[PDB]
Order: sequence, then C-alpha cells, then structure tokens
Amino acid sequence: NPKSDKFKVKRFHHIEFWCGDATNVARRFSWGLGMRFSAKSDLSTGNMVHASYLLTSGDLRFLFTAPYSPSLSAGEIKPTTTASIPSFDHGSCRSFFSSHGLGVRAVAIEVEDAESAFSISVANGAIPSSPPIVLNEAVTIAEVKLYGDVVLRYVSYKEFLPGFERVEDASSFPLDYGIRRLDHAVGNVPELGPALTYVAGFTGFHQFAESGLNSAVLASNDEMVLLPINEPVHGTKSQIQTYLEHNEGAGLQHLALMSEDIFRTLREMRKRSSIGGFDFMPSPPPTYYQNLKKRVGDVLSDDQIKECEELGILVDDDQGTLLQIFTKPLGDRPTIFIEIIQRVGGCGGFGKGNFSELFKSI
Amino acid sequence: NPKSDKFKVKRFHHIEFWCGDATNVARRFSWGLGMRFSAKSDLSTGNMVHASYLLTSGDLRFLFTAPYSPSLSAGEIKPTTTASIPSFDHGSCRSFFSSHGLGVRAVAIEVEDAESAFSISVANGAIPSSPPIVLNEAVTIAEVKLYGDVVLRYVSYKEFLPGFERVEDASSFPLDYGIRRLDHAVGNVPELGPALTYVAGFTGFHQFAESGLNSAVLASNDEMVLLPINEPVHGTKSQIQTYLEHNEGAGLQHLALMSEDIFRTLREMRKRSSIGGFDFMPSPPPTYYQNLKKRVGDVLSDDQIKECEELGILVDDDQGTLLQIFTKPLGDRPTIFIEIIQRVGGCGGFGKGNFSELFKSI
Ligand SMILES: O=C1CCCC(=O)C1=C(O)c1ccc(C(F)(F)F)cc1[N+](=O)[O-]
Ligand SMILES: O=C1CCCC(=O)C1=C(O)c1ccc(C(F)(F)F)cc1[N+](=O)[O-]
Ligand SMILES: [Co+2]
Ligand SMILES: [Co+2]
Repeated sequence: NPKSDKFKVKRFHHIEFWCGDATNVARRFSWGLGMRFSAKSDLSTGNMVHASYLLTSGDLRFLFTAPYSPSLSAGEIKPTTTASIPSFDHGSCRSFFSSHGLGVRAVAIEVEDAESAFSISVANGAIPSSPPIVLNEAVTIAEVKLYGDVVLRYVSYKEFLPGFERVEDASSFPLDYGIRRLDHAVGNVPELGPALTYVAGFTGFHQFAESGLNSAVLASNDEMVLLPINEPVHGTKSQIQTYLEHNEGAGLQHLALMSEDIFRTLREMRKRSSIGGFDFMPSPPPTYYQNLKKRVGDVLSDDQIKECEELGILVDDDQGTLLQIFTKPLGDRPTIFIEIIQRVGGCGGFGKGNFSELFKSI
Repeated sequence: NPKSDKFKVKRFHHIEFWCGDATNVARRFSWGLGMRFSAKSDLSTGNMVHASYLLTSGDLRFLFTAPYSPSLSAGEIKPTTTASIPSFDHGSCRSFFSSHGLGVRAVAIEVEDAESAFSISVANGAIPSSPPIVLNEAVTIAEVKLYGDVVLRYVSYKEFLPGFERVEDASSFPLDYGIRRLDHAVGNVPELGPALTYVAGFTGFHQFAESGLNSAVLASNDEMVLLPINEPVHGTKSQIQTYLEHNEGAGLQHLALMSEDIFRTLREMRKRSSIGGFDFMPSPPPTYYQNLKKRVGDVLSDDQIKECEELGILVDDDQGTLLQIFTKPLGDRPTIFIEIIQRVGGCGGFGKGNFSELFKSI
C-alpha cells in the first residue's frame, strides 16, 4: 500500500443505473433488496429532462435515471436547463440502454474536490466524460470515462444532490434488510492489461490482488474503494466472454453490497425471490459444506456452518474470512448481477478460492 | 346492438407491453397486481431475439416483451428465426420504447380464424401491421394498426403460444388478489372522428356509448370486447392532451381489469403501494360518499358504502351499477394507468357520471 493516489478519495458515494423506465426498476430493487425510497427528481419537482429516483439502505445509495420525451425540454439549453444531473443526455442514455440494456452508468466516488480531481485525472490520461459542474454553490460533480460506457463520477461537498427532494416520511416505507454499504464494483474488459494501467494511471490506485478468467483489484489509500477488473480466457465456457457478447461491450459485472447480518438479509430476500424480488444462483451441494468443517471449522460453529448450507452461502484467508452469495442476473440479459458479502477494508479477499472449492463437489 | 361485426370475435386474449427490460416490469406487476408467473420465452427456452414473460390472473394475460442484442440473432432470417412472436422487430420495439416509454403495444383479441379476420380487416380499411403467421400448425396470429403505434392482434386456435414454456409449479408463486378478466382498453386519439370511423370500419363494431374530453365506445356483438376512444377539448387542463404530449402521440390510456372481490383486491394492492406495488389516485373527500347514500343508498348497504370510503372507491345506471378506482400512472410518464372495476357485458357504464359527482365535493 504505497498510498500513491493522485488525489484524496473518500469512499463510494452512489451507483447510477440507466434504464428506460426508472419507476419499475426502482420499485423492484426496493422490494427485492430492502432499500427505502429516499429522494426523487422528476416532473413533480420540476425536472422536465430525466426522472431520477434514489434508493438508500444505510450508506448505500442506488440511483435510477430514465429520460423523458425530448420535446418536453426542447425549449431549454444547458445554462437554463431543469435537470438535476447536468451530465444527463437523451442521446447517450438511449444509446447506452439500446446497446447494454439495464446496466450501471456511473460508479460515483466522493472526493475532497471534484474540480481538482477532474483536472488531475484528465492530465494523467483520463478520457473526460463530463466537465466539472457546480450545483447550488455547494456540490460539484465531474465524470471521466472508466471502461466501456461506464464513467467514474467525482462528487465533492462543502442531502444527496440539489434539485432532488426528500420524499415524505409517510409516503415511503422504511424497508431495511441489513445492507449498509457498497463493498466493491467489478467490471469486465476484453483486456485487463490496457484497462488496469489506464484506470490506475489517472487515479494512482495500487493493485490489491482452468480458471476461466484473469482479474486484478485496484484500491485507494485506505482500501475503501475497490475496483476489480476481469478479463476472459479461451480454451475451457468463459462466462465473462458471454458477458461481453450479451452486454455488447465492456461494463460493470456485479455490485458487491455489504450487510451487517448476512443471514437476515438472505432470509429476507430469499422469501421474496418469487414475489417480485431477486432470484439467487444455485446453491452448492452439501459436499461443499462437508469441506467447510475442515476449512473454517476453527473459524465458525457447526450450528452456523449448517445454517450457511440452508441459505447456500459461500465461505472463503490470512487477514480474515468472508461470506458471499451471488444473485442471478438482474434483468433479461445474463450480464449484471448482485453479490452479497459479509466480512469479519477488503478483508477476507474476493472469494477467489471458491472456484477450486466449488469444483471439489464433483 | 345490430351485431354488425364483419367477423366473429370471441373475447380479449392478452395484452402485450413493450419495454426495454421485461424482467423488472414483470416482477413489479406480478407483485403489485397479483398475477402469477405463467409462461416464458427467452434464451433459456431458445429465443435469441426477444425476452417475453407472461403474467396471468384468472383469464387475464399480461405479456411483457423486451429485445435482446441484435447480434445474437444476426445469423438468423425470418423463415429460420427463433422468436416465439414472429411479429417482433428490434427496430420497431426500440422506436416504440424511445418514443412512448413503457406502454401497451398490442391489444390481442381471440377470433374464430385469424387468417380470415386479417383479410376482412385489411379489405375494409385496416392498415396491415403484421401478416398472418401460422405457429406449429395450431395457432395463427395476425396484426393490424389500431391507433398510434398500438396494433390489434388477432389470434385463433384449433396453452398460450408455441415456443413458450410453462414455468414450473414450484418456481412460481401462485399470487392471486382477485383480478380475473380484462374489461375494456381505452386509448387517446387527437380526433375521435377519424378514429371511431376507422376502427369500426374494418371491424363492424357498433357504438356502445366542462367535460374536458369527448369519448365513444366500440363493442362486439356480445359486448365482450370494449374499445373506448377519447379525444381532448381545449378551453378548460385537458389531461388527455397532456397524455398526447408526454406519450408523444396516440396510445392506450388505461386498462380496466375486472375483479370478483374489489374490496379484497384493493386491500391487497393498497398494502403494497409503498413496497414495490402500484400507488392509487387521491381518494375523494367524504362529501362524495355523503352523496353516495342518496345515489346508491337503495343499491348498497351503509356498512359497504362506508367501506368504499375507506378504500376510496368511485360508484356510479339503468342496467346496473359499477365500482371503480384508478391507479396512478404505471411508470415515469403520466400516461398509461390501471383501472380496477367491479360490475353488478359492459353493465354499469364507464363511470361517466363520476366527472360531475367528483366536482360536487367542492
Ligand atoms: O469479487 C470478485 C472479483 C475477483 C474475481 C471474482 O470472480 C470475484 C467474484 O465476486 C466471484 C467470486 C467467486 C465466484 C465463484 F467461485 F462462486 F464462482 C464467482 C465470482 N464472480 O464471478 O462474481
Ligand atoms: O372508462 C372510461 C372511458 C369513457 C370515459 C372515461 O373517462 C372512462 C374512465 O375510465 C374514467 C371514468 C371516470 C373518471 C373520473 F370521474 F374519476 F374522473 C375518470 C376516467 N378516466 O379518464 O379514466
Ligand atoms: Co465480487
Ligand atoms: Co375505463
């Protein structure tokens, strides 16, 4: 950990999904994941450009943005626009959604100064996506191309964003399953070589870490933001190659959401998989948990290990051990999905040893 | 009722929504309305063109179709395609979804013969949308332009559709709130004149029926399919004019879903409005229900009338009385919404008298 970050980054701020209808996506994710309706920005607030709805579960913030009819804001220009997120564009959102479907547009990171972070990034090789825009003389947002069509959004403060309105405490249900923070966001790239040296080039992020894939992890000075990047290899399958085929290019593979009580979260979500929520990947056979008594027998009690077999949880090092489960793809395309992890910054790893442990069941 | 239908139509068959992501829309509607996951047609079944998911609640069938990546079916042509619905097209679906957002694409009606119904319709002035296609030598589907970009789909049998697969009885939750059938589907048109004489021209459907709108209803020989069409008037507001502005053209305004126990359905849905379901329109003041004892006092008991005020239900003629409630718009745009009705074919009317009864509260 040389702490070679070119500028001071704080932590993950929010994740912005781009879809054609932000309502139906925000309603499903809120029920399937337990994120309360936080803030809104649409025609009811005065936004004639895009409809944005924020879901929050602890510190995690999920934003869902969809475009309106361009004729509504036809009489507007950028200086007098009414969009809460000035980085928005009708052409880019419909191009992003027609090429990738439902996917993550921007991985937002809170920094010390967004205007300074934009200049240092661009001067070190970052492709500028959106110039720094000041908002109500309090919030500043900037965006640079991350990989594919996903952009890295810098945000700095001196409340979510201006223009948004906090929903009424009675008009929103305080849903909460246990998810608190965003752990890491992983993206798939055809070549990790040019990608790892690019992202770490304008950020100074240091590297934190039969296979079917090759991957490495970038992290900040305190390992609070973690950006793993994968690359496929041919000669097996290669589920990451099928990602690039169905996603039609690079993009964010999965979001890792941290929870305080992974058993309560998986109990709340598995009871909702078939009533609007999210379906989980197939659980490993008891052979996997028969070997769990040998790997984490001294780390976990048999009553708790057997409970992991009931929910189908994957366990896996030196600094500590982590628990993890993977949700099925979040939409029609077999692309983006969700990973629920519990650690006991970046302690426990990323379940890289589970690839060999899962094959041992056969 | 002259029974002047040019061909024998049976009843409403299904409704097909067109969105960019069929999963998130089908998961929300199933939880918010109580429709079980019926059949699917996607890559898991062999469809490399579109992802379609059928929701059923009694006889009502809601279909949700979204396009895949065109490169997946790039090596296919129409004779050797793998799409379950041959009427599908990547260009039309993305054009429909980029112009109208989430909306109804096809109002399907079961007929005696789809090939004959297509020929009689086209020969009487219908604009052909999709030619008749035979499916597994058992099902025949045909489509003609209805109004705007909505098309009227004819379907005839000799199971939903071939290519689809019935989901497993264990992999689907038997959700059921009480909705059983589709009553009527209403569309907004800039001019009902050219629209009413067009739709009734190639179908022979007879007319069944300060205002802010002008409307008329078309119906079959047995009044089992009901297609009301509205037109705005300027000089008030005009919520139908705002429909044509946000929908960017004509389209289906609202779907009327019939239920057997309107009180149970509204009790199941109102408890789910803030947890992924559908929000309802504002309920009328008790002044509206103070006049309910004078209009339907001899038609309903005070214990049941007071219960209608708790759920905020609208009541309204000669043949009988009907109950009705309107859901808020189903997505980002203030366009398409849902109406829950209970009748005691087409008996009770369409709540046309509620416009004057609602204004009496002031
Ligand atoms: O967290 C990461 C990034 C590094 C490599 C990786 O595959 C990670 C996964 O989240 C992960 C871990 C384990 C498995 C397993 F073993 F279950 F297949 C799968 C994944 N994965 O591809 O998401
Ligand atoms: O069913 C119809 C079609 C004919 C006219 C009409 O407006 C119908 C409605 O479903 C309806 C009825 C009453 C109201 C009221 F009174 F609550 F405003 C509103 C509608 N509507 O526009 O859907
Ligand atoms: Co991960
Ligand atoms: Co109606």
